[PDB]
Amino acid sequence: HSHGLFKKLGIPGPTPLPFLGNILSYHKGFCMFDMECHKKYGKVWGFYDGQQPVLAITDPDMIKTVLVKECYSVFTNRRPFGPVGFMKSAISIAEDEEWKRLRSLLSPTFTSGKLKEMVPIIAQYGDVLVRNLRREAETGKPVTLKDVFGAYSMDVITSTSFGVNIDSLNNPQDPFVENTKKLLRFDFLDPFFLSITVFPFLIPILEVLNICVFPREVTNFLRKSVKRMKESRLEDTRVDFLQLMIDSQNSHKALSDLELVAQSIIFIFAGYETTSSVLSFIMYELATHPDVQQKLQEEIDAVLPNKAPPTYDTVLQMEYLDMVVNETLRLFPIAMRLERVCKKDVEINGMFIPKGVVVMIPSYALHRDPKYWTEPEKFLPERFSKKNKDNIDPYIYTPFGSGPRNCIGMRFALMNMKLALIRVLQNFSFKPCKETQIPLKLSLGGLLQPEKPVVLKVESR
Ligand code: HEM
Ligand SMILES: O=C(Cc1ccccc1Cl)Nc1cc(C(F)(F)F)ccc1-n1ccnc1
Repeated sequence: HSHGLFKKLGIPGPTPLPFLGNILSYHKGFCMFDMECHKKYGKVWGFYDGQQPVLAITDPDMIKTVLVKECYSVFTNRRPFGPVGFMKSAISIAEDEEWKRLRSLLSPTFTSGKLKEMVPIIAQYGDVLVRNLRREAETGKPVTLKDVFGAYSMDVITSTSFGVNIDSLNNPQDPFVENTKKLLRFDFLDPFFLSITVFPFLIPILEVLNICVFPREVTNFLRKSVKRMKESRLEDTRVDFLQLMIDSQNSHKALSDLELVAQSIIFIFAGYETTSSVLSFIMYELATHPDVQQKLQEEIDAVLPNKAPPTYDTVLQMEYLDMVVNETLRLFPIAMRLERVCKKDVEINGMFIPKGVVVMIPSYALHRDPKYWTEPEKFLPERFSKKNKDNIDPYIYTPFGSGPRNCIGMRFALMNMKLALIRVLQNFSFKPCKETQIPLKLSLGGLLQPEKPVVLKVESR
């Protein structure tokens, strides 16, 4: 019924099929589909996810208008993605006045001052990582980076969100470690999410059946655990994401007990695989380019002599490490996309955007577009050198998004990732094993993950 919207506005795009739109074009994934449409349609094109029209914009000025300028007025919320249950109070899922209240009451939790107080806690499990890394290195066999980084990210999440101190690699039995290990990213091209994308009318049916997109067993366990910790913390009468929220609940509007639980889980969901996935991507690019690995290891030793422990100020000093992280995020933006919902009829940069249309920014396509990048398929971390760090457009390179709805944990994630990278590199060096796919291929699903898990030879330095 709504498949003729983009034709009447003179907007190019793939011709849609009845009842499906262009979901069949997802056979290569969102990343490949967006890049092909960028080459075959220019700067602005459109497509349909079932009956939902999606407009893709690549003009940096338009991206600025959608994400920053007209964010509060028009482009405020993301598209609904399925039955959420009580998790509708999550900040990433909240909409309109609920989101603005929640972000205002949660912004101080991610301050630079509070982050400097969280560095020592994250540093403790960096030493835990190298201990398990040494045993894996002494074996003489290749090591999958997803598991060692997942154990590290899980350890950081448990100690930052709560007061739980666990070695996940050697103790995969605590209830925190078990349930949280199932908090993986959403494959939006799997049979379930594909079915709800074509059948959005089934989302309310799933909600009334108490069928939540998140595992119900994990959510109920975590909610009860917070209730146990909230009472136990009172009996003990701190640097915790929970404690910072508790210190805000007692002193816009207030924050509810169920809201605090919902935001606590979303932090785990936002950090478990995302941190580990980027860490695996970073180490793979260092192994195949040892010149970058050598210079980064030399820079780490210069700022931190004699294998010194990292500090908040020292992490921000290391420049080449920031270049490695940024360039890897350019090649692999694990979000792959940025989406906003147009809540009203509006014209942006001389273009009419009707209400209800989802506006999408192809982060992966822009990050590998030749117009803004030279040899985009190569791992050249020098693109972000201080002299060359200004030529890049901040709205073509959006790994953490932009505007008031960007990643609220960008500073925490960058510090957590960099703290791990300093410790592992100054003690270990990584070489490509035989099982490593030198031309590593990306998965064809809804996740920006490699086709095969990255395996790399590891040795003591
Ligand atoms: C490597 C790790 C991470 C990456 C690459 C990443 C990237 C992103 C991206 C691309 C967005 C979308 C922003 C946009 O729509 O404009 C986002 C949103 C968000 N992220 Fe992250 N993120 C990471 C980790 C985290 C962590 C660990 C937390 C929590 C402690 C977090 C909290 C959030 C929140 C709350 C939002 C939604 C903000 C809003 O709705 O106002 N992120 N992130
Ligand atoms: O916004 C993203 C985009 C993204 C970012 C990185 C990797 C993959 C992806 Cl797809 N994901 C996300 C979604 C939700 C929810 F509840 F709406 F489903 C909650 C939290 C996050 N999140 C992840 C990282 N930081 C925040």
